[PDB]
Amino acid sequence: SGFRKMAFPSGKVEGCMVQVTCGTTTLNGLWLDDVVYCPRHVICTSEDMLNPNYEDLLIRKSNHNFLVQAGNVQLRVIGHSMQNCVLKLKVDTANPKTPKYKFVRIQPGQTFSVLACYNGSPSGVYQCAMRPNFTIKGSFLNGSCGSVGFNIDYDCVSFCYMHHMELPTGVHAGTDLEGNFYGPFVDRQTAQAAGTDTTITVNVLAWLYAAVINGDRWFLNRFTTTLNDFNLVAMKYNYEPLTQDHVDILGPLSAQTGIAVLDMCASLKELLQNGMNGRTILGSALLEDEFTPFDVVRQC
Amino acid sequence: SGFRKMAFPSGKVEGCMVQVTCGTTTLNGLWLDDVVYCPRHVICTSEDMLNPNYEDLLIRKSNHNFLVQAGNVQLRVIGHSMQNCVLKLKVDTANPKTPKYKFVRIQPGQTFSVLACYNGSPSGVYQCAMRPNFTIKGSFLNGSCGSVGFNIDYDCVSFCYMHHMELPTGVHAGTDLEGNFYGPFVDRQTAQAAGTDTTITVNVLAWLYAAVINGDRWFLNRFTTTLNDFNLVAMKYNYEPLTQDHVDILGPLSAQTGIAVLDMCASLKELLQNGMNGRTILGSALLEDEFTPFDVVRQCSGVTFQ
Ligand SMILES: Cc1ccsc1CNC(=O)c1ccccc1
Ligand SMILES: [Cl-]
Ligand code: NA
Ligand code: NA
Repeated sequence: SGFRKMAFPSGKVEGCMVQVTCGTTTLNGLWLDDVVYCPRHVICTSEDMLNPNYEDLLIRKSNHNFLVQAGNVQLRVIGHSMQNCVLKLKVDTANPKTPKYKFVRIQPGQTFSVLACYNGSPSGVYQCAMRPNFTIKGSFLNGSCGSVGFNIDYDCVSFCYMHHMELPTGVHAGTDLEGNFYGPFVDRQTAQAAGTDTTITVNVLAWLYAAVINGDRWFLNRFTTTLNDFNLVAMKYNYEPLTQDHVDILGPLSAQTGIAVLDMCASLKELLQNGMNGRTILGSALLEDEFTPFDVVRQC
Repeated sequence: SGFRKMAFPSGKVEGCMVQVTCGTTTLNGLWLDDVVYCPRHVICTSEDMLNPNYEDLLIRKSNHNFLVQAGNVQLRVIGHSMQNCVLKLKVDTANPKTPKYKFVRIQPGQTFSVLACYNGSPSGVYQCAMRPNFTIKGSFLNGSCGSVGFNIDYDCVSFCYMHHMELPTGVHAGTDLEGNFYGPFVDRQTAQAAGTDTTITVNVLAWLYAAVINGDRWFLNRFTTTLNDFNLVAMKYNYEPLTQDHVDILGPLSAQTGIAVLDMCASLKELLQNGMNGRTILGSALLEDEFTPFDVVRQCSGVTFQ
């Protein structure tokens, strides 16, 4: 029993984490086989930050302009190339600690673990979700760029996020490991702003199912709802629309608890209307939206 | 920017987790140098659990009754003995992945990372506080016994917790690595209950400082208080007493943010007496007490563990 925001064990990623220096800029890189992946903005200078021409900046660089340090070891850069917003540094050693891995681009609402890193060394691990506005609500200081987000299915690491930058509201933006940004963002210091964020409805429902599985029913009610009436109410509270896909996805949890998905939706409508009235659900006084249906089944 | 519940990187401990089987029971062990540590209740049947005599249960066992798997490699057990409530299985091979480590016993209020494991395989990592009532609010399913808790300071892993059981209210109980239970619990199937818990005051204050560092300032006010005065309020609200040692430990954050501990105590006093008035702090509608002052400083400064 119990229900906690759990991250994946970080060790398979820790063994991949290196330091990449270009000029006066140092940040983290991800070393898999003989390639080190890092944000291309490591080659930016102070005057380049608003409208850098990365192709022009990159063509001016030689392999020895990139220092890559793995623990106490310098790796030799023998090649370089850019893919979208990530730089790929060929090195002369395959990482002996390379796990089984893949690169996966995720959809808003998906969760993943973040290994926060500074100077190529891991600081801490925590759990995040891709917000509907394609930002994440991270914990990142200066020097954290190149830190990555991942899940681990069986023994295979699915890398899904690389950290690039912090927006003015203090949330974070970044790319998949093919260097494509999540959301409309660009690796330039020109004014950018996250869109208004919304609550991940399918995840809240998942987490309500988790509370039932761990023995709490106080918030249920005798009502149901049509899917359309639920969405009409929920969007007035800035919740994301719930789709038939999401309903389908909640099937297993509905069967395990015996509570129909649209019955749970009616419980959620009431909670939005009433609040908690001094009660809590799984230790929280707010509705939690950073647990997916998949997370709930794996943890419970 | 940002503030998250954050565990230590778990790789150094993942390399120490093994599978331990005795009879029909499988659970986790911790393999350090040439010893595998695990809960002594691994040797009990369900009937034994009602009133175990562990030394007597142990003498029937031979080394070859303890099946130990490290990955998909069997470890050879060449000796067994108990220390308090942990069983120590001496093996013929030192763990080549043994990190620099110590066994430490933590005090209530202190935090640590739990590496939840099943069948010797790490499955998740999360942050816990040792509660004032000596339980932890963990997330454990059947098979998780022998999972461990730890801190890292420099490159030394300080092991502080081994998971043993779940109490009827769904909270969890275990020992330090020398087999001594946290709290008034015993490893037997009998009536046991968590005592009434309290809130870790020094930790809530630390979290308020974290909020301020992150620009969350609405709860600050012009007032200050005294320790005796604030501690009467704390008692009234089932909060642990605040000592001068706590005040001194918060010193750094008081100088960094310009808010004295008794100044922030006056913020907390008002929060307890009036609530939050529909607002939140660092995304929470509850006062969070599972971050220590060290946790806040370390996360708001980027300390690392290569
Ligand atoms: C997010 C982003 C986009 C283009 S650059 C960048 C982050 N990098 C810097 O802001 C910087 C670079 C060089 C010297 C000082 C600061
Ligand atoms: Cl996805
Ligand atoms: Na490293
Ligand atoms: Na004040």
